[PDB]
Amino acid sequence: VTTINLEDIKEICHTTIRLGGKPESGEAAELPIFLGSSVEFEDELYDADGTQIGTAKGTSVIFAEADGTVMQIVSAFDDYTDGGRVTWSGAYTMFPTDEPKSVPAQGVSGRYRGLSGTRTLQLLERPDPGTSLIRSSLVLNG
Amino acid sequence: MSTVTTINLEDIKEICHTTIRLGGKPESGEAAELPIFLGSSVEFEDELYDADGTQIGTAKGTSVIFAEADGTVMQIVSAFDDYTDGGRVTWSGAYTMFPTDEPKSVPAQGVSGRYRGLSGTRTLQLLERPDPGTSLIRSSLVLNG
Ligand SMILES: CC[C@@H]1C[C@@]2(C)C=C(C)[C@@H](C)C[C@]23NC(=O)C(=C3O)C(=O)[C@@]2(C)[C@@H]3CCC[C@H](O)[C@H]3C=C[C@H]2C[C@H]1O
Ligand SMILES: CC[C@@H]1C[C@@]2(C)C=C(C)[C@@H](C)C[C@]23NC(=O)C(=C3O)C(=O)[C@@]2(C)[C@@H]3CCC[C@H](O)[C@H]3C=C[C@H]2C[C@H]1O
Repeated sequence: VTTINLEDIKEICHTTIRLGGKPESGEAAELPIFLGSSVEFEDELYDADGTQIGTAKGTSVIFAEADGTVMQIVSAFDDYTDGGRVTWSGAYTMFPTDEPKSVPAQGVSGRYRGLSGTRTLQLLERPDPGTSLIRSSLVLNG
Repeated sequence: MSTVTTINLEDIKEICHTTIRLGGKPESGEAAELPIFLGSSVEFEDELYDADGTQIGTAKGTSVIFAEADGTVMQIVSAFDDYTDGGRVTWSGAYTMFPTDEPKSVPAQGVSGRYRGLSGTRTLQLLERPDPGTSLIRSSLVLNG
């Protein structure tokens, strides 16, 4: 029963933010629709030694669930240097913002294929609007 | 051996129950102190039938409306299927919202049962909105690996 367990990953996250809002022209303007704030992000993954273990790409949008709690929905994947890809996606409470956040993950290729689990992220520093610093962990089981 | 295994479910009749929220400006709490917008979202729970009429599973997920840099209105979905044979398939991704009647497709991953280790595409096409709470959808799931 194999367990992949990447801990204390250092994630440089390059963030392209759009606040969205009420659509003002196009097909969306004629509909009861609001454009959520979104972030397109492009990450580099490093182990403790400072070696690049992979990359990441995904997108996250803000919304609120049935009770009014502010949430975010993410869809993303990691391409790791040794071969495989791991997808991760789900919703998580937005606040507090320095809290560790987790969503289910699924290994799809390489040595991760057929394994599922959880990808975790936690904001450490936000030097500027285009860069976020995160410590991550990945736990996969099968 | 070096043999590809595939799953191909076509012409699924998917009855989808939608709980829709408008979104907009957050007017209370920590979120109201920031220039963020809550997207219009839908939380759905589906029943899946094959063409013969026998149920083959359920689905549950969330989708939120946003836009990309050029202003193309998009949705991002995160869902999973649970099938009657026991296995589980997650699917998630972004897709252009318009036209709303064209088939939309996002990546899918089999995670358990006969689907484990296979990845591909989950496709959904809206056929009717018989009431504000119900979608009738034609869907398909393709996985290989
Ligand atoms: C809820 C945790 C989140 C941290 C994390 C680390 C959590 C994730 C799951 C990863 C995808 C990476 C993320 N990194 C991020 O920069 C990020 C993230 O989604 C964001 O959304 C930011 C930039 C928003 C963009 C939308 C508009 C806001 O002005 C902005 C206000 C702070 C953060 C939110 C931050 O508090
Ligand atoms: C992209 C088109 C979409 C087709 C599909 C079939 C595509 C999907 C990937 C599935 C999740 C199933 C969905 N079915 C759905 O009812 C659904 C879906 O996202 C929706 O978003 C609805 C309810 C929105 C809710 C958010 C606010 C909008 O005012 C509303 C206006 C009609 C539909 C849009 C529908 O036309």
